[PDB]
Amino acid sequence: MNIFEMLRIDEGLRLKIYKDTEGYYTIGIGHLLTKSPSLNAAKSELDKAIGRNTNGVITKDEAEKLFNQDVDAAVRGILRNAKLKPVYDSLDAVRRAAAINMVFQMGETGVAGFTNSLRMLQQKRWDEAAVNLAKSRWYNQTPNRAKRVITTFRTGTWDAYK
Ligand SMILES: [Cl-]
Ligand SMILES: [Cl-]
Repeated sequence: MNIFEMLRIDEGLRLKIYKDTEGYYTIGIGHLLTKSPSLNAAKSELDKAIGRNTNGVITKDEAEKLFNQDVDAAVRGILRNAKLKPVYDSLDAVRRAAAINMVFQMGETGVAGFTNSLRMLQQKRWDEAAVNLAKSRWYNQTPNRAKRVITTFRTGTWDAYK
């Protein structure tokens, strides 16, 4: 198991524009296109992202390409963030994948606001962090996925994904 397979399981793969859990225009493996209500604004962003006139549909390769870029950007966002980096550096390889997952889903700002959980992870207080992480809108909105990520932080294994 690795970050890619992990996210592929949490996000699915869709080759036609769709709405995400929050109602936003998305395509591929969790690639947010726009928060605007316009399918056209979404269509425009899509073409801009792929480099061609797609009519709202992409191929699997295109999807994977977006995915590769998004994982990369996620990692780099963590590494550039003064609040995230230190926590991330302190973690083991499995837990790091859980961190990437959160950022991929909620953005670096989003994560950055979990100050208390962050401190707990950094101190390696696993059960405590797990409990604190659950007290969040994130958990309440996407509980099954949240549970998976949280278990990963708690145990340090890929058991939730097996
Ligand atoms: Cl893009
Ligand atoms: Cl869920």
